[PDB]
Amino acid sequence: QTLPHGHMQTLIFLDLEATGLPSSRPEVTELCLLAVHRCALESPPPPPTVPPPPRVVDKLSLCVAPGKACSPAASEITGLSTAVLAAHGRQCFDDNLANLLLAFLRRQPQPWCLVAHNGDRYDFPLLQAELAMLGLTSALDGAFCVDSITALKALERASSPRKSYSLGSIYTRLYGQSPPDSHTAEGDVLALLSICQWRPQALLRWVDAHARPFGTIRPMYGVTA
Amino acid sequence: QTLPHGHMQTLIFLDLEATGLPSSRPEVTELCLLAVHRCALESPPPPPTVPPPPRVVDKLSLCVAPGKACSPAASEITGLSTAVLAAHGRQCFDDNLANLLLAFLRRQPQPWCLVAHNGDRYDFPLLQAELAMLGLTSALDGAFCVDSITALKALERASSPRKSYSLGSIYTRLYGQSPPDSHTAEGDVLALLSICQWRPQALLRWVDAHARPFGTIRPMYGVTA
Repeated sequence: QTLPHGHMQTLIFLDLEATGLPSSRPEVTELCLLAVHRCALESPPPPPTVPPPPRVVDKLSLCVAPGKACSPAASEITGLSTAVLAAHGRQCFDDNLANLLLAFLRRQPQPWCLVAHNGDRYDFPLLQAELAMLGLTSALDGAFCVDSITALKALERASSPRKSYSLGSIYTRLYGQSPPDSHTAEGDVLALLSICQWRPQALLRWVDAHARPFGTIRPMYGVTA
Repeated sequence: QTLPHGHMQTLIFLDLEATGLPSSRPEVTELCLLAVHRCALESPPPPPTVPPPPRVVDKLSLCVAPGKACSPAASEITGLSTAVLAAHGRQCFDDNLANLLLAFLRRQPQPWCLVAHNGDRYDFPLLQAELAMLGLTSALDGAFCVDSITALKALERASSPRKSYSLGSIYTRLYGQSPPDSHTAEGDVLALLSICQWRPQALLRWVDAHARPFGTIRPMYGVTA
């Protein structure tokens, strides 16, 4: 099927930062969602330069207090530590946060498609795990999702030694400069948006064909329901 | 009283963009909230350069479909028009949006203080008016608010022909460069944050003394309750 779930109407670019690797039972420290209606990517289009983001976007960036320490590597990479987060009064991943995320999604036309780089192995199962610990094991079931590593592999294969498909590797290969020297969830989402604007119509075709119901993502840890 | 309502814990920088001037019964087209815990401004500190934003911030930026046309001047300034907003599937100012705003505020330690440039004459009464049309005439009553025009007038008077206190005028006077060439609610909030970081401890003293309960803001139009 070219449209198993119809055309995705809104792409919600997502990044989660957390306390450590999956084997550590990590907890979210920061999240960013950037919602872009598909029409911002419905465009007919020398080495390219970074495109500007669409004018009409919705953005949500939040810091979150985990119930455990960040690993030294995580704090090095993200600039967040549990003491830093506590000094700023950050709250845990709770029911109010889940309601905020859903209310943000409800501002967007459906179908919704979350887009995250390495989402299938990290961001999506982690988000499912945090919701599972709250017993909100179906809260995001209305959403679809795709992993942009898989997408960009497909787009680059159709477009043309093995390449890396890390976010930074793709961005620098496409645009000849490194993504803005930022270490935030928002920075990662903005860089992902830029890579998704490289071949935007081809991206939308791939997304429509591969969109996966979020309820089929198994949680990284915690209960399934 | 130096602390009529205690120390404000979180400053939520706010900008609203809308369809026209107050005399036109305007409706919101875009909003941005940027929440910064006060500790990011509790710092002892040649011509200065623009300071970087704090690492730990929460951000929400949303576009909104008004129930009427934008004025030509408004669309010129903001890049938004009702057709553009409709093409991106934007939703009106509704109950879900009000709930989203409140859930965002509930991520922040209280007391909350909204900070908006010209807020007393524009952003605060307009936000009250939109909530009033939904019958949510006390939804934000827990918040306090201050107008940064009044604040910066006070700070510059203590620090040193008449000056303009428009956002751009203050920013260029303090930092010797114009605020990033952006025409978005988020851009205005980021520029306001930068000006509030000029004399941050003095700003916090002024804010604590002048914080005003949001429920005392009369709506620009609509019912009072």
